[PDB]
Amino acid sequence: KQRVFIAGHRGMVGSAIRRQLEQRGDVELVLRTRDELNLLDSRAVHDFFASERIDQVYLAAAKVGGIVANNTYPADFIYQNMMIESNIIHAAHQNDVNKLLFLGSSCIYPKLAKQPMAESELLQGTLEPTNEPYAIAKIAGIKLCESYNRQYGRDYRSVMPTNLYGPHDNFHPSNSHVIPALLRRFHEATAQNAPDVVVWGSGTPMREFLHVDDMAAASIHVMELAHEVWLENTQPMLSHINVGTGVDCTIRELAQTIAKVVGYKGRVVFDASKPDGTPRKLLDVTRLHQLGWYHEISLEAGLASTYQWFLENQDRF
Amino acid sequence: KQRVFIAGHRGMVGSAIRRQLEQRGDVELVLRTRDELNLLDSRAVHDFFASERIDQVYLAAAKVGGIVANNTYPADFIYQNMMIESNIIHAAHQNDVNKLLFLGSSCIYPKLAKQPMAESELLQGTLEPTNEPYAIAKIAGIKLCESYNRQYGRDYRSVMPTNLYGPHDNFHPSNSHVIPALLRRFHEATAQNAPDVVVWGSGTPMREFLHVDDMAAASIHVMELAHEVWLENTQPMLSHINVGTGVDCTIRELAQTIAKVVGYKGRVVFDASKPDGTPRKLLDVTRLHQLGWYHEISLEAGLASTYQWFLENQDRF
Repeated sequence: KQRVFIAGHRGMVGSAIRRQLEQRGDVELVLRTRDELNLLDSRAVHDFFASERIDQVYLAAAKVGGIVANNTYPADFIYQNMMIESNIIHAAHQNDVNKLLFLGSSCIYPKLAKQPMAESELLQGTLEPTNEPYAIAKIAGIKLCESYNRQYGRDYRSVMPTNLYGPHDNFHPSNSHVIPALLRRFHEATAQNAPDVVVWGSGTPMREFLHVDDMAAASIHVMELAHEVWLENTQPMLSHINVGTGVDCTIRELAQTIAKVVGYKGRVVFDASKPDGTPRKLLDVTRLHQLGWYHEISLEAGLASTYQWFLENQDRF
Repeated sequence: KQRVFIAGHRGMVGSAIRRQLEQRGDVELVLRTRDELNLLDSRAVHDFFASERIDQVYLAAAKVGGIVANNTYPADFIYQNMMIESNIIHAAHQNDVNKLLFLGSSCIYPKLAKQPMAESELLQGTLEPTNEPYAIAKIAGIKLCESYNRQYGRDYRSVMPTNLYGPHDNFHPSNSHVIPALLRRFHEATAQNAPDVVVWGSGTPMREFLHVDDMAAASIHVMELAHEVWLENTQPMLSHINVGTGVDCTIRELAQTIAKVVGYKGRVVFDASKPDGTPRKLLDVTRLHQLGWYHEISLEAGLASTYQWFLENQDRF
């Protein structure tokens, strides 16, 4: 019986992975809360790996946030993510944990990358200023994995998800991510019977979204693949795997779909006097598809279930 | 009286900085050996900064090595450099040390960068595979500095040196750096009266070299510049300063000059059946020159004094 440690099991991705592994008896979960185990503490992390008998590690713990948070606390974002990555990855190796899955982010890609973005786009150009500190920490996480694989013959894999959404997301008013921000605004506009909802921009830019449960499924899939199969579809120094739908849709289509899901009858208005971001941004998921994994949750379906979750948990935001 | 901590004062660059600061009484040096203070230990480093009263920090400690070492121990190179950087930079901030100088490397630049390489070439393309792990750690070091400067209003500066040489370099046979490797080979070839010395390649590629004492001088200069002057010549997210001569010379000229300095009378032969590296590689030192610093040690002069040092210390290699 495989003993699995999911670091950061209370976060959005961590909890999604936990939900799916809990639904099988060939796995026994070892979980620690931030209060029980301080991930920034090297000694604490090493002590934990020495005391427990871990077979696999899902490194889902991270200091994440929106546009405001990343620009307001840059030092906390780079430092904490670097320490969490280093502590877990090194302690794991020191205690013979051969399997590990590192969950990265989509922010690691160059601001002006070629679309769709293949894995080889990594480090090909300058990063988005807003995400620079966080992105550098994530890239260092991937390179730590590759370096331990090369030097010690470890099996430390990594996956880079596109924009995620789903239950346990940050629905607070402070969150800048488009899906939870719009679900919240359309909900209140519907409740207050507001004539319209104005969204900044033209609505033309294209984005890719993946439900967190599909993310968890792909993660576990990649983690459980045969080592020879994984090696065959990656390179030692270009080992990460993009996880997404490969399907893009305009912000206009997204907003309009959220309005429908929530039952909003007012008007959705795009203020084109405000600037748009990059025109298009999506991942090339060829590598993932060749590994035999395809997403199941469609946008409309994922937004409907996510909204349902928000309804039963709104007294938390 | 300024209390200065030079991390890694026994290394090549650390010791060069120490030699120059020791020659002035307006500075009091706080030094710890690797045995006295384990830089990889967070608690130890924080305890040190809490107990001592540091005003400035020269972060010259690093896990460095040649071509063989970087490809053989990639995990040790990325992990150790990341921990040393994170520990010192964070402990410094936690204990109110407002001034810090981070010594990077030239390896951080893209393999196919535009020549000469300006600071803005950082993160513009893929890294040299051999140096990838070490380079990622160094870049993370620069971004930590920038992030603490942005978030906490710190004054954490950084300098990226070109190829260095001088006393306390690694003259062991295992070292791949061209200057110490060639000084050693020409010395023995001269002693053994060998008819010739064969060097791989055509001798046409161009490289830049800086004596470690000039490096130390530039470092202290940049560290001591007025904050307003430094801010005026850098950007918050592009804050590093290239340190070098801006002068390049062929490997052929370098080899030929070393032969002369050592008194070798045989023939220097370049085997063109072996591949060369990139044709040219040197730093754009415009930013440094505008800050009013210019190197003093010329190549011939620097090699002669470095050889002299090697002679008086050969019973160590």
